[PDB]
Parts: sequence; structure tokens; C-alpha cells
Amino acid sequence: TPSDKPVAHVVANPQAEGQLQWLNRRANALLANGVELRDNQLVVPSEGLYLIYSQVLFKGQGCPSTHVLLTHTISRIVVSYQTKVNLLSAIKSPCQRETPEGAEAKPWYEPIYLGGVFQLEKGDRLSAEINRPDYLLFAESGQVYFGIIAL
Amino acid sequence: TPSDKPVAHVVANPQAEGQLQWLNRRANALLANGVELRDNQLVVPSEGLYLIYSQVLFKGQGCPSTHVLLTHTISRIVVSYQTKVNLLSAIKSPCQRETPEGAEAKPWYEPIYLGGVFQLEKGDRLSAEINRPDYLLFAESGQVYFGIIAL
Amino acid sequence: TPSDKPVAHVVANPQAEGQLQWLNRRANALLANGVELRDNQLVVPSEGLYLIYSQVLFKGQGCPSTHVLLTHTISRIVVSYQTKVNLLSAIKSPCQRETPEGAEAKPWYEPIYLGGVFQLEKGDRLSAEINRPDYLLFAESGQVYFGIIAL
Amino acid sequence: TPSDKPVAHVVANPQAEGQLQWLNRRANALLANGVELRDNQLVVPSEGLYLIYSQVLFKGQGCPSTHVLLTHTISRIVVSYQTKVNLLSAIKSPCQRETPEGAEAKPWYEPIYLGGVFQLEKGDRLSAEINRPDYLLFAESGQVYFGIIAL
Amino acid sequence: TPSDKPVAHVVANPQAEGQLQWLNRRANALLANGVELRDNQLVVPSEGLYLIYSQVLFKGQGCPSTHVLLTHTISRIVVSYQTKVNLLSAIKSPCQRETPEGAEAKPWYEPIYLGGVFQLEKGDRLSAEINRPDYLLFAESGQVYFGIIAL
Amino acid sequence: TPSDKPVAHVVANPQAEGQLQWLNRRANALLANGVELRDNQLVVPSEGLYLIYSQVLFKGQGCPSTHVLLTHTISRIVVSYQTKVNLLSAIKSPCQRETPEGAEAKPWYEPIYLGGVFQLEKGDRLSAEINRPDYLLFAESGQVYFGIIAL
Repeated sequence: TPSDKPVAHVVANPQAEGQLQWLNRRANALLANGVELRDNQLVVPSEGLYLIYSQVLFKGQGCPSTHVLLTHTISRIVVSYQTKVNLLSAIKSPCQRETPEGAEAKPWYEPIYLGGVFQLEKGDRLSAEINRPDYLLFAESGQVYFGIIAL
Repeated sequence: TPSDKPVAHVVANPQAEGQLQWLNRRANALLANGVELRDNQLVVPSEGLYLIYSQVLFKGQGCPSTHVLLTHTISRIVVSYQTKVNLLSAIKSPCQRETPEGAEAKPWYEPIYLGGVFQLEKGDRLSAEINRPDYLLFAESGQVYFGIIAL
Repeated sequence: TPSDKPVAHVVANPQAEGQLQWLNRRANALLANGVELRDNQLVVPSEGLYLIYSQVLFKGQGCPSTHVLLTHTISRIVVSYQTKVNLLSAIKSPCQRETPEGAEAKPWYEPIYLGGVFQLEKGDRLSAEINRPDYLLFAESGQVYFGIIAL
Repeated sequence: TPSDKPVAHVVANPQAEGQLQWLNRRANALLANGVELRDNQLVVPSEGLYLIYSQVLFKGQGCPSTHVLLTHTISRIVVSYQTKVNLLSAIKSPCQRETPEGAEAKPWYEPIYLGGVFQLEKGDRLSAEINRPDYLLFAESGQVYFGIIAL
Repeated sequence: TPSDKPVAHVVANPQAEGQLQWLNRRANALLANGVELRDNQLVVPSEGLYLIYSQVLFKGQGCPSTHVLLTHTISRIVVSYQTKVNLLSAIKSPCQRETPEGAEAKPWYEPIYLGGVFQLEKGDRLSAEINRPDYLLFAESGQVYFGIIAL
Repeated sequence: TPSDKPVAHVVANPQAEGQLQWLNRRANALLANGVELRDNQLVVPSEGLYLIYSQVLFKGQGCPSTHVLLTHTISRIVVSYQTKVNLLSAIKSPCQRETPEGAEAKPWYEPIYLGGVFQLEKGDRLSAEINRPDYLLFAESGQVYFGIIAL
């Protein structure tokens, strides 16, 4: 705040190497006039038409022996009705099988974006889930973030 | 819905063989005040500030031939000047041949997300299209979006 | 209707070699309410909350020698700290082997879209920095864009 | 009208990217007597037998990787027994190898016309669709059409 | 109350191996007002002007040698000259050259639409026949069949 | 004879190697009850819905050195729009890179079937043509023909 819009900006925390934890107070972010964070998800007050958006960048270390599959989704947790309801998702499986025999792993980089304004409710907790946590680039700021904005 | 704000969230019609038919009355279909779902393209209600966003999950179960070129374009054909002047565009390229005979299925997923703000006046057509709908993922509901929101 | 809000939306100059010369004074491209385009940097007039966005579609006819690497870094320069603070950071790597010996050069395509909302102060300047302005595609409308809007 | 029997002749919108669209107001495009196309489907508004016919012509220039299988599948999704029962269907094979290379690509003009008598009901939706939209001869009106006549 | 105008439209036996038995009923298969299927023929009720349509689809893996060249006819065996006159017939060759030993290959597809309007009498046997009954396709709804309609 | 119907069904003139003449007074020449035939044109009386149709079987023992490109167009001249206008056209590509070397020129067969109803009127002349008669096949049961019907 300034501007009266419950808005969030939750930059991924770079501490626990292998999971992903959303964090506030990481330089510049937002968790004001309504918007709060609890357990790996942002709880939406009142209700409304909120713009959702989460970024995740998959830092590579070569080409593991298989088609790993990458999956970036943003789930919704409703108050009345609950559990795992898919509001929006995406996928992109890394490297096409090279098995590093030659010039092994000069990194690979696959960033994914998700966005859309949706109809939410009071206490509606939205969360950005990942399939393979073991690949996120931590030489960031903007490489991994998650935010919601009031409209 | 809150206010008189022209919102419109549409997905792709699974039952529209080799054609990206934009559909409502789904999982989070928003039809606001003056939002008109015509022949795929969107009609602007009032005027001014409009946010246009769209994701396209170009999925593939193996990589075929040459240079892929899966594009995703958003153009506006207005009143006054009745012709389609582009807004947004994007082309992603999965296939870097690989096509080995002896493997064949190289499950590629190369999504194309877009988002920008435009002028859009009263009585416009918002054309959200792609060049190869055969490679359309209809697995998740957060598969494809078309969206408008006046500010 | 125009809203009482600062919003910028520039398209990279169709005619300008090797530079991201954001261009205004275009048809469906916007540059309004206080926010202008100064030093080839998007400068803001107010404060509070702002929606920052930009995508830079790349192309290189052929997959050359070693990791070319690509990065899209949206930074904020303030009238007080006067240092660059990276807000939207991301990396793209389009060829993990290719060297098309007997086929001249297969022209890969790779779009990088960075977008999030931030808390910015008065008089701050915005820049959609790019390391390799060698591979951008100008035969667009929206292949390379930049936009802001306070909310 | 002359005749008051339901006659609908809808020709393909030549500016619909990667999708076969049907419109009227063209050449000899008569969507008369109760027959209306709501969403790229022809809705028979009465009981009775009708002559259903439609043709599609495929462009293509330079035969690719084997079997694209152009499919012109004329169908009916009846409102009573809510299932999309194909009435017509057509699978065609474009080339016997070629894979241009040396004598680099020439067109392979292919006509696909279907027609037959079918007894229908009120509100019955008629489907045209083609799986290969990226191969249409949208230079000439009269070689891409849909039409039904009552008897 | 559909119509009281003699009409027939028999599809081929979905379970009859390498032949061409004609079945009324089946899918959206028609036969009404005198029109009847005898010894696999469209025998005429009463005299008049009738529309005659018979389309077939041929399926075959690899395009051999020889030059089998699939053909399809419609003959009018009646009462006077009840010896069969070539009502309507044509020829199409799927094979110029292949003999696919370099794999075993992939198939070929070839549809053949026959149609016209004739002056037939009471009790006329109209016979639609394919010289090579092996090459067909029951992987349809409406690929292979016969049909007539009164005036 | 029966039911006053603007009908016509005509075959070719086999007695002219280089031509395109439709001969009335053949096996089944249904040019009666009102229709006319003059300068290779089916003369349209009354006015009304006329389902037109024509098919041509092109034959050739191997292909000459180049892209021959066979066609087939159904055209009309109306008292109002006094000019040869395109109603129904179709193109077919028969040879690629066959132009023999090995063995003698192997026969390709290309049937061209088209049809579709339009609004025809009194004084309308309809022309049934092709590109080059040099590939027209004699054995015309239903090899080469043209016909009209009305409703």
C-alpha cells in the first residue's frame, strides 16, 4: 500500500534446497490491506476478480536419463467446497534425450508463466504447485514469484 | 460478479475438431456487462482500458518434421477501421528434429502465454487464433484462456 | 473514458538495428497519462502499485556453437537509491545441440514474457533490458512489447 | 427464398486462422428458411429429409512426413440422443513419399466432396470440420463449401 | 410426419469381412416408402426421376506393385434390358510407384464419390460395386454406402 | 416426363478427341421438361434452386515432364450479371516427380467430382469446363458428364 487494492507479490524463498517456499519481505513484495499468506498459499479476503500470476525457472544440470516432465500449476482452495480444484496449469518437459556423452550439460533454461483474473471468495487460498522442485534457479529475484491483485 | 467491469474468461472447445472454438459456461467462465461471445472473437462493451491475455498449451506426443512454427496471435478488427490490426503474437519451436525412428514419441509441450493492455473501442472483434490446432491439449481446464477486463 | 491512470505500452522500433528502441506514436500502441518514454526508458509519474509487463520473442536462423544464452531483465531505477533493482528476471536457452551442418540453418523461435506487479515510487524509471538484441523479431505488431499500469 | 424449403449454403471465411469458418452474405451464400448457423454449426430447424453436401480443397506445397490424413468429417450431433454421430467421413493420403529435398516442394491440390440424404429433427446441429486447416485453398470462394437442401 | 417420398441410403456391413453387404437401419441409415434392399441392390418401388449417390473409401498399407487400381460402379439392371447397363462408374489409381521394402511403410487412402440423377422405372435393381472388396474402411460412420431419393 | 422438373443429365461427345462437348440424345440424356442445351451450355428456364453437378475422369499413361495441374470448373452466365462467373471450381494435382526414366509411363487416374446448389434464374447459361481435354478418358458410362436439377 499506497493504492487500496489487497495485492500480493510473493517471491520464492531460496533457502530449503529441494522444496520451494513462498516468502514476503524479500526486498520488494506486497501483503497489504487484506492479502495474507499462511501455509504455502495466499488467502483471499472478501472475494472478487483477482489477477493471478506465478513464475518458476527450471535451471538445468544436463539431461537426466528420461523425459522428466515439468509441471507448473496454480491451485485454488475454496472455503465451503474444498480441496484440489485446478484453476490453471501448464507443462514443458525439459531436454529431449541427449545423455551427456559429448558436451555434457552447458545448462538448459525453461521458465514458465501462468496468468489470469479469476472469481474467488473469502478465505480462498490459492497456491502455486510444482512437480519437480529439484530444478529451480536460485540466482534470482524475478525467476520465481507469485502474486494476486484486486479488481 | 462485482461492478460493471467487462470480464470474459473463455477456454477452447474440445468438440471443435481442428478449430479453436472459444467457449464459456465452463469451470470459470466469466460473461460480464456487455461482453459478447460471437464468432470466436470478442466484442468490446464500453471503451478504454482493457487487458487481453491468453495461454495456448501446444502439446505433442512425438516430434515430426522440419521447423515446427506453432504460432499464437491476437489481433483486433475494429469499428471505424474494419480490419484486423494485430495486437499480440508469438511463435514457439519445440522440434529440433531429433526424430530418431527408434524412440519416436518425444512428448513435447510448448505453451504460449500472452498478455497486454489495449485501446479497444465500442464495437470491436478480438481475434484469438493459432496456426495448428491439431496439437491442442484439452487435458486440464487451465489449458487455455482468452480474457478481457476493463480498468 | 480514458481512465485517470498512468499506463504505458510501447512496441520495439520496427526500423532500428540492434537496439530496443521502444516506439510510441503508433496505432494500437499506448503512451498516456503522465508516463512517457524518456531516455528510451519508461518513466513513471506517480506511485503506489504498478503492473509491469514485457515479452521479447527471439530468433536465430540456426543453432550455433555453444550456449548462446538469453535473458530478459526488467529493472527499476529510483530517484533515491539510483541503483538498478532487478524486478522481472528470466533466462532462455534455445539450442542444447543442433549445428545444422547439412541444412544451412533451422531458425528457432523463443518468446520470453516477464510480468508481475510491484510497489514503485514517484519519478522512477523503468527499463526492459535485453542481453542479445541481435535475435529479436520486428516483423510484428506484438513480438516485442512493454507496458505499465498503476492499480 | 424462392422456395420456402430450408436451404442453407454457407461458404468458408477466408480470414480465420487455422480454423474452417462458415459465413453467408457471399457470392451465392443462401442461409434462408429457418436454417441458421449459431456457432460454426448448421442447425436444422425442422423434421424432414435433407440433402447434405460439402467440399474442402487442400493446398499444401511440398509433401512432408508421410501421413497427415486429411479428414472431412461431416456429422450430426443430435439434441435428442445427445451424441455427435458423424453422418459423413473422409480420410485421404497426400503423397507416396516425395519428402521434396532436391526438387523442393510443389503443391498437391486435393478436393474432398461429401454428400448424402439424411432425415433430421429440430435443433439438430450439423458438423463440417477438417483436421488439417493449415492446408486450405482460401484464394477462391467456390471450392470450400457447406450446404443443405430440404426435400 | 417426415415425408412420404421414396428414399434409400444403405451403409456397408461393419462386420462383413472383405465384401460389401448393404445394411439399412445400421447408423443413420435410411430406407422408406417402397424402396427396398434385395440381393444387395437398391430395387425401385415406383417409376420417376431419382438422385443416385454412392461413395466408397479404400484403405491399404503400402502401395504395392502391379496396378490393382480400385474401381467403382453403379449399374441399372431392370426388366427390359435386365442385363446391367453401366449406370455410372469411374477409376482411380493409388499406386504409381512404391513397393515399400524400405520399411513396410504406411498406408494410402482414397475416397470415390459417384452421383447423378436418372430416369428409372418400377422395379429397377441399382447395383453399386467395387472390383476389389478388400480395400475398404469400416473405421467410419459415412465413408462407404449407397443412396437414392425420389422427386 | 413425369413431374414438371428442370432436369438435365448429359454425357460427353466421344467423337472428338480435342473438345469438351456434351451430347444430348445419348444412353441417359435427361435434358427435358424445360431445360435447354445450346453452346455447350445447359440453359436454365423457370428460375429457382438448382443443384448442379459434374464429374470428369482424366486418364494419362504416365505424366509428361512438369506440373500438369488438372482442373474442373462449373460456371454460369446470368441475364443480370452477364459474365462467366465462378459457381463451383476444383483443382487436382496428379503428378509430382514421376516423369519416367526406368519403365514406360504408368497410368494415373484422376476423377474430379463436384456439386452444390445455388440460386439460378431464367436465362442462366451454365458452363462445364476444364483446363486441358488432352487427358479425357473414353469409356464413359459415368466417366465424363454434367447435369443439373432443381427444387
